[PDB]
Order: sequence, then C-alpha cells, then structure tokens
Amino acid sequence: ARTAPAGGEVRHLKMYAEKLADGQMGYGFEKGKASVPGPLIEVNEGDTLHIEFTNTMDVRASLHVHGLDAEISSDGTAMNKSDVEPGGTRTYTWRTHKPGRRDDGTWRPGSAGYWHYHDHVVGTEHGTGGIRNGLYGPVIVRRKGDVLPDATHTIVFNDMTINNRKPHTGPDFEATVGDRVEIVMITHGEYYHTFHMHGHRWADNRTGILTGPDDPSRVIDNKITGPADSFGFQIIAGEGVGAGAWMYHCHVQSHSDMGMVGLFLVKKPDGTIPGYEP
Amino acid sequence: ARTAPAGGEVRHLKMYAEKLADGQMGYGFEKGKASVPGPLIEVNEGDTLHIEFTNTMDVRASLHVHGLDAEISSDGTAMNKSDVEPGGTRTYTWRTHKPGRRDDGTWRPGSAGYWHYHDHVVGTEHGTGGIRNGLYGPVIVRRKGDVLPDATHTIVFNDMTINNRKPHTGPDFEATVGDRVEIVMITHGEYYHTFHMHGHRWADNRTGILTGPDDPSRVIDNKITGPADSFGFQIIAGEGVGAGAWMYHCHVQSHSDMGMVGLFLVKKPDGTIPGY
Amino acid sequence: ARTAPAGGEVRHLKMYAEKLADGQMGYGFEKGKASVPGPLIEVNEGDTLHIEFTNTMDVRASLHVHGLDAEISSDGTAMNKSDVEPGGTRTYTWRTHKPGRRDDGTWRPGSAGYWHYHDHVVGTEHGTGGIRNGLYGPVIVRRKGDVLPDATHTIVFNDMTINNRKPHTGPDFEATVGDRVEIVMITHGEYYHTFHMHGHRWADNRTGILTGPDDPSRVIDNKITGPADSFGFQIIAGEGVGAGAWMYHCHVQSHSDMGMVGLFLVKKPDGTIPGYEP
Ligand SMILES: [Cu+2]
Ligand SMILES: [Cu+2]
Ligand SMILES: [Cu+2]
Ligand SMILES: [Cu+2]
Ligand SMILES: [Cu+2]
Ligand SMILES: [Cu+2]
Ligand SMILES: [Cu+2]
Ligand SMILES: [Cu+2]
Ligand SMILES: [Cu+2]
Ligand SMILES: [Cu+2]
Ligand SMILES: [Cu+2]
Ligand SMILES: [Cu+2]
Ligand SMILES: [O]
Ligand SMILES: [O]
Ligand SMILES: [O]
Repeated sequence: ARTAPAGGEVRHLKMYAEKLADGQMGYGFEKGKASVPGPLIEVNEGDTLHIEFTNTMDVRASLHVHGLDAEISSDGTAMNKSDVEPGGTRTYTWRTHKPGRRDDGTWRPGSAGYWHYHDHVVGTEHGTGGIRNGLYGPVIVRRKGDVLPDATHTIVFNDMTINNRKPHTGPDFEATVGDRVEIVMITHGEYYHTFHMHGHRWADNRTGILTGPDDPSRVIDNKITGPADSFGFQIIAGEGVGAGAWMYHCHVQSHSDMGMVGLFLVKKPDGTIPGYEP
Repeated sequence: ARTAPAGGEVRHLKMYAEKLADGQMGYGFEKGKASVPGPLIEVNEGDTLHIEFTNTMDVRASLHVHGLDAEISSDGTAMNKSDVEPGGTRTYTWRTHKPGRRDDGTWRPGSAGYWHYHDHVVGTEHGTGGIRNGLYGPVIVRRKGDVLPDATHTIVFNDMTINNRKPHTGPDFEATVGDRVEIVMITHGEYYHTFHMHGHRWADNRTGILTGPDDPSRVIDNKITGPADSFGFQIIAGEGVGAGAWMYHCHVQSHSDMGMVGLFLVKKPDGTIPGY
Repeated sequence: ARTAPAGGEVRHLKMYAEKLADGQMGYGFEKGKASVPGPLIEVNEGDTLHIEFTNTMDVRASLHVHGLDAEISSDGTAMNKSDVEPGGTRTYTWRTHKPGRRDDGTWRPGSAGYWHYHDHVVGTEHGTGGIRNGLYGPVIVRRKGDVLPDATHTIVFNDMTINNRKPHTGPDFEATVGDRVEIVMITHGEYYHTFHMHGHRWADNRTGILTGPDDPSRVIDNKITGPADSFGFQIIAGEGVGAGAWMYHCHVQSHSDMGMVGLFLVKKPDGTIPGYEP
C-alpha cells in the first residue's frame, strides 16, 4: 500500500546468533532459521524496538546498529561490556525519532533511512570475524508518507562476495513489469565496490526517489561504496525498458569477472523473459 | 548557445568499432576515424536514437549504454545474443524520457544526466578487454532548460591512465577566461580515483551547477570515483582566479606521481598564460 | 554566538613550515608551535586572506589550498615557481566570494565549505613527501547564517594513520551532552577510507545539517573518502543516545583492527562517562 503511516509504537522482537553447519554465522528471528544476510527489520520514525537477543554460539557476540538511537548500553561493543557471553541473553533497545525543530531553531534530522546491523565482537574488537562469517542484516526506518514497495531485496557486497555466496551464483531476484521493487544495498569488509544495475536507475538521495521537479539529486545507475556503507532505492521493474534478464553486478572489472554478478529477472504478465533460458 | 530545448526527435546515426594500429580498440562515427575516448553523443530528453553499429574487428563486440531507456535487445551483452559478430551490423536503439507524474502520483526521474557507453563483450563477459583497449565514450542527455556550454571535454580515468594515454602526456585543454567549459568525467577499470581541478569548483549534483540559493549540494573540487562512475559539470574558466596553467589530476598520491596529470590552460584575451 | 556574520574583511596572517624533532613536518602560526594537523583557518565568504608564509626547512616547500579563490601566483606549485625556497618568505593570497546571479542569469556557487591546505612540493611535485610528513591543515569558509559550533575538531585520515599518530593512540575528543560539535574530515595519501561515528549522524550535504523538511539529502553515519576529499558536519553531542565513550573509526576492517580508531567521549553534566574507566 502507498505511503503511510504515523509511527510511534513499542515493538518487541526475539533474535538469535547461530553458528551454521557450513561454518558461517547468522542472525535469525527463530532458532534454526538464521540467514545470511540476517532478517530485515522495518520500523517507522518514532518506534521503539526492544530486541531480546540470545547468543547461541561458543564465543562472545553482539548486536550493533547504524543510525538508530541506541544508548551506550545497547552499543554492542566489548569495551563497555554491552556484548553477550556464550549462551547469554541481553535486551538491546533501538529508539527512533521524527525530524523537528530544536529549541535553538535548528532542524533535527530524524532517523529515517536505509541502515544495517552487524556483530562488533567476533574475531576482533570490530567484528571482522563475525562480518566475514555473515553476521549482518538490513534495517529500514520509514518517515511518515514514504512510498512503500511491493517487495524488498537485500544485496550485500561482503568482501569479494554477494551475500556470502560462492562466486558466479546468485542471488537472483524475480519481478513482473510494473512492480515497485525496493533494493537495500550494504557493503562490508576490506574492498571498495561499485554497485550497478542494467536497465534501471535511481536518485542519489535518502529514498532513491525524487520528490518533485525541484530535487537536484543526481540520477544514477552506478554507485561507489565502501565497508559499512548503506543506501537504498525503489525502482519500477522494466520501466521504459520492458521485460528481460537484467544484470546487476559490481563494476570493478575483476570483481564482476570473478563472480560478483546476479540477475534481476523481469517477467512479462504471462511469465516469460526475453530472451532467457530457464 | 545557452539553455533549452524541448525534444524529442528521432535521430539516426552510424557507429563503428575498429582495431587501431596501436593495438588499441576504438569507436568512431566513420571508418578510419575511431578515437579513444569515443565520440560524444548528445541528445535531449525525449529523443529516440537509432545507432547503425558495425563491428569491423575479428572478435565479437558490443555497444552498451548507461542510464538510457534501452530494451533488452539493445543491452549489448552475450548472455542474450545482443552483441555483434565479427564484420556484423546491428541497430541499437536508445530511448530517453522527460520526468513526470506516474498514475500512482509518484515522480518518474527522467533520462537527463552525464552517461557513458562501452563494450561488454571483448576479453570477458563484462568487456574487461574492450574497456582496457579503449572501447568507451561519453553520452549527455539534456533536460529542457539545461545550460549549454561553449565546449565539452571528456576526461576518462581508465586504470592508471587518462584517456588511454601514456603517463605524463595530458591530455591538455585550452580555454579563454570566461568560457563556459563542460567536463564529462568517466572512470573505468580496477582502481578507485579522486578527480581534482586546480582553481575551479562545482556543485555535487546532476548538472554540476547550483539551481539557486536553496540548493544544499556540496560545492567541491575533489571527488572519489570508481569503475563505471560518470558525472559532469560546467565551470567558468578562470572565474575569480584569472588566467593560468591550471592542473587537473588524480589526487591519489602515487597516481599523480606516475602520470595521471593534465593541464587546463586558461588564456588571457591576448593569448598569454601567466607562468607557463 | 549562533550564526555567521558575513564578510568580507581583509585578514593578515603569518605561517611557518617547520621540520619537527621526530622527523615530521608541520605548519604553524608561530615559529616553534607547529602541529599536525596544521592550525585551523576559518573565514567568512567575501574575506580576503594574506598569508605571510616562511619556509624554515632546508628543502623547497609550498602552501596550496582547495576551494578558495587563489590566483596562479598563489597556486603553490613548482610548475609556475609559486613554491618557496629554503629560508624564503612569500605572501600567499586567498580570496573568497559570496554566491550570486551572474550577468547571463546563472547562479555562481560561492566559496563556503569545508576545505584544506597542504604542501605541493616536498618529496615530489605533488607534495607526496610533505603530505606524508604531515604538512596539511583544515580550512573553513562560512556563509552568512551558517550555524556556528561550540568547538571544531579535525580528523585527518592520512594513509594508515589518524593525524599522523601511532596506531591505537587516538586522538580522543571530549564533549558534554548537548554541546554542538563540529567535525572537519580530511583524507590524504594512497588509500580509500570509510569514516564512521557511533551514536551520531549527519546530513550528506555542504553543512552536514538539513536546512528544513524539504532537504532530501541522505542522513548518514558512514562515508567513503579518498585522498584530498574534505567534508564537515555538526552534531549535538549525545543527542537521543545520552553520554558514553562513543567510538569513531575507519570502517575498513583491517584499518580499524590496525589502529585507525578514536573516542568521542561524551560526558554527563557531572563529568562521568557510563561504562568508561579513566
Ligand atoms: Cu564500530
Ligand atoms: Cu566489487
Ligand atoms: Cu551497464
Ligand atoms: Cu558498522
Ligand atoms: Cu554490465
Ligand atoms: Cu587515481
Ligand atoms: Cu589542489
Ligand atoms: Cu558499464
Ligand atoms: Cu595538485
Ligand atoms: Cu581506512
Ligand atoms: Cu558502528
Ligand atoms: Cu590537494
Ligand atoms: O561499527
Ligand atoms: O556494464
Ligand atoms: O593538490
């Protein structure tokens, strides 16, 4: 549904950090259902979120968030003991706020935007081991009136991989011509990257959408990103270009050649993609 | 000419891909007149552009564009047989659109901006060979009312080179104090860069120009870029700083040291340049 | 106060380039009081600045500035002999200008912004030696109406160091909850970086501050930077998150692991910091 809503609710949520069978580490809302990337958390400006977090691993782990109003006790770092011991359980709290005028007359930003969460404790004091292994996930904070998508996809460039997948695999995403597709794009690790989508483009601002003819933001289909960068956008699938198997990839030449490639499969109403072999 | 116009007309155009005597590969509007970078293509929002493309090389080649409304048949990739056989000829179509309100009440962006075209098939499935050899070129799409420059210069950071030129060989550009100079800045290859100009600055938005006093865009003279990034801007030559041999270079220290340097030569009305 | 008063006044200043005892090279306002980074230079749009520069070193050195209206005679490059001989003295001139309509009806940008000065001559004709040794410093140009901070801190990512300091040695900065803190963020050298601040966020525009509700600039807490990049922002210390030892670091994993970390120490009114022992 378009736009909405007001926002300002208290939200409760359970979350777990698990070591997976393949040696990777992931977050999940349920035990045995962890994923890389971790599950999407979407809230509205003003919402308070209480996360009952449980470390089911044999090493210390934490939950650390970007952009959201988290107190030092919910920082998720080793230094101030806001990380979690093996088998332990801690309640992290993320608050959010609406924009508005301060007493001094200046404008307070508001927490709306495309954010992410990750471990800060596994491997090193900066979560190098955790992030490498897959302990990361997307967070979206919505402002009142923000356009809502048909579906949201998370693309994370972690080191030389997309979503910790083996080279030249996925992820591939499906859509029908006209679908409002939202992309959350996060980067992690050592390397700078350049995200690129074939046949689609977005505004380089907060939402990825231009508000009106007054917005001077650059319209792009290619964007440089570094570790811990997060941005997002919405596109109309196949808008002005029609159905097809539209590539997305890192445009760093050796990166794309070594398998940092996926497909945005845009289908006709009848379900066919020209000219693609399933 | 300053400002405008509307669009869009239907444009027809011929383009060729050639192996050069250097060993490099270039695009051109005519056989024997290929260049690195390839020729500039400038259109207005709304224009439809039909390119009669001919691959004169012994390997498969393609034409792939950023930003413009090109259908999957004009994607220029091997994956869906959109590339071209040796000796072959294919018609690529690029469409452009004005911004406007969608039926749902949201705002559709529009094609206007600084874009680029390149090969997607030579060397690898991603045109690593073609791009390295020089198969790249600039594309400008104008919005109705966009300020038009006196001249347009294309600077491409390809790997450790500028426009595939040997270290410490420019290119250099000339202008007179007061000339409205447009720069199209494209990056290709493996490495990140920082584009920098002495004595000049621009807005970090679509046009490179601030619309008015309400535009909050950062005014910059230094910008980080990665492979396939493209941006552009207009500057008034020598504005507030006067004539001179103004350096432009990548600011990555070893890059500038190893030859990623050129000169923006701004002359007095009499033709002289202070210093130099 | 609160806001910038508008220039332009003619300002005179003395500056020295010294080789320090430890082997580093620094700028200073007084002979013997050189620092890395060099001293902050803050002016208002319209101001003219005359810098009486003296090279006290045994090699050639220069003063080169970003963003400000400097003539070719004040470029500070070997090319046009605007660098300074050992023991020599040269008067550099930096001018600034307000935005306005040109004769042709277009809008001229104006000098306002976060800028930097550095050497262009030591080591190579691009100042690679000087910059590595520490010859760099911040420059701020204010526009009329610009919100003034309580304090300004300079964070320079020079190669694998912050402000040429040894790994894991800060620098740390102190503030009290509610203080308007300004950060000037400059990058130099060979490497790309990602600047990140725990518990704080800013707008990705000229001032780092949103003008009003109409500003579409992305609100971020993480930003990719390359050599010679400069940006700045203002934050309300501990806003929405309270006091604490808030971490700042380059988010490139090996960089933070190898010492590119510091602390933004936000104190309670009573001077205590939760979960932090001194
Ligand atoms: Cu951190
Ligand atoms: Cu990459
Ligand atoms: Cu492409
Ligand atoms: Cu982080
Ligand atoms: Cu591609
Ligand atoms: Cu470079
Ligand atoms: Cu410079
Ligand atoms: Cu491309
Ligand atoms: Cu320079
Ligand atoms: Cu770094
Ligand atoms: Cu963090
Ligand atoms: Cu510089
Ligand atoms: O972090
Ligand atoms: O591409
Ligand atoms: O520079």
